Amino acid sequence: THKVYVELQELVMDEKNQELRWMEAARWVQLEENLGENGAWGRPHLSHLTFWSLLELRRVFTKGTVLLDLQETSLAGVANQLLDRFIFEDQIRPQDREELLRALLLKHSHAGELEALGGVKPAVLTRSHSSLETQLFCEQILEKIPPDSEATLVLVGRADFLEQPVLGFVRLQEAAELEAVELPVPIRFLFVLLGPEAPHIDYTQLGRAAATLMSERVFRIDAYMAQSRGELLHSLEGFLDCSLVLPPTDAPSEQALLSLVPVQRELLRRRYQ
Amino acid sequence: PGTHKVYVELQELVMDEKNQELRWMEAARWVQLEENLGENGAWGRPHLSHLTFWSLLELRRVFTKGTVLLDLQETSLAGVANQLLDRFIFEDQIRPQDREELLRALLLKHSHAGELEALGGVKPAVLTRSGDPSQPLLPQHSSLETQLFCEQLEKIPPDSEATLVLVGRADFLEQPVLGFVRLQEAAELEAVELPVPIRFLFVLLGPEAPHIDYTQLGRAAATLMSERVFRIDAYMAQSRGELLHSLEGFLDCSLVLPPTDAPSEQALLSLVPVQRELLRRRYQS
Repeated sequence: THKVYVELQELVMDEKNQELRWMEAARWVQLEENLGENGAWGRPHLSHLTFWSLLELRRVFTKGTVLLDLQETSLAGVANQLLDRFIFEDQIRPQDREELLRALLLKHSHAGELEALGGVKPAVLTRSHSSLETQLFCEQILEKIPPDSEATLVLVGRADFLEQPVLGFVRLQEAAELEAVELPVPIRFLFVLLGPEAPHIDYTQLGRAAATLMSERVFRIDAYMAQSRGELLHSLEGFLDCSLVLPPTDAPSEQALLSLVPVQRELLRRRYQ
Repeated sequence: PGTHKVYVELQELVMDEKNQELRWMEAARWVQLEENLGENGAWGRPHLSHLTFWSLLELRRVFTKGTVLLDLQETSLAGVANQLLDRFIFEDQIRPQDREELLRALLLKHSHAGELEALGGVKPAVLTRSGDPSQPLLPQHSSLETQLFCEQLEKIPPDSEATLVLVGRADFLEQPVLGFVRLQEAAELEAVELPVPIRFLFVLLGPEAPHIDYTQLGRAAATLMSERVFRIDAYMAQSRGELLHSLEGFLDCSLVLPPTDAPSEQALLSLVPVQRELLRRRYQS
């Protein structure tokens, strides 16, 4: 059994060079901390999920490409095997493989490099508004991470060429320090969510949902012991069974969340049963 | 119209224990806040309506292909049932052979909490190809709200109009169906003991399916009706597309709280701005 550090990256371009790359969006250690503009992490908070993010997460996980016990120690090899499996399960077309590989092997720069760039803007991959969490918590690590920790990387991007959104779940045979993508702790799991623009599909929220799912203890244990996609799907159904949806109400916010405590406690009890 | 507050009643198609006879028993009621009915027949403490993910998922699925009777000119539940079944048949939702049993079931006795002591109790039931009740085959899940709020009406404004949500299970039905009815004139129906006129009527019928809890589906429909914005949109809806857009906006501002290992209850207060901002995006429509 291991703890987890989930890092969520997104496809952006810098302003200075106009070069496509991967930017950290949020990280999960014990609570979600989002990276706002000017390169400062926001106040830690629980991960809250939109309904559409979980709906689309289940939709892409049901048909998702899963590579359990994959023997690769580099991001290039993981991406190569993942794209081959994407072609094999008819997720992506063989013409898309080269451009998806070029996207997945870009520079994964970090928070400190944001000031070196001087600005970062979202992006859509091509052949050839601000986030709610950023608006609420970002308008204003190594010590926290346990030593026996295995990292999870969630890669999220939008590609115009892709005809449908695709999920790729990769579990390495052994944890690896990917020289392409540096993290405090070695990487074991890998989420890849790529897709065309689509209604009710916010890819940042999709990556948030995947990272929150990986942060959950029951699903993390199940994904460690999973030997097929069906076990992961069963764990996801259990995760959604114990999820609590809060509809829009006019009640006071603190009273609304305090009154949900008995029900959410019962749901946690059901989750750990 | 509306926009102040309404009374929503949810009733389930169940069978009593005295005669094993199918009927309708009220399961919950909404006056800005939900109360559930216990087995003993006493209503639980009012609480903010929390929804399950599957209930909203399946509510959207049945609403997208739902059958809508807007500005319907009937004042009785029999006429509403006849027109809804005719439109179900016209839209290829139910087969014409299902009409007799469905009309009988929809027009059965709508009992309330006062009658619950005279009967031997209420247990889950599924409508069969005939009128006979059948015990559910899938594993029945005891109600969460009954467990956490029941193990222990002057708020209605005079000008308000009620809403009735009917949920039932019939094994002969091919797929779950939704019937949304907005009456031309709000009328008192025999299904509600309270002297509040009924303007809206939700009918949710279907077979026993996994991840499909019909009590939770009715709770989701009643929570949707209890919301001010959707209620205004439903009053001003001239087509099913407007209702679908309102439900989509409702799900846009719905917040899902996933299970977590350690509930601190202090960092749960970090979801105050989330709820406030989602409500802000809701009321801008």
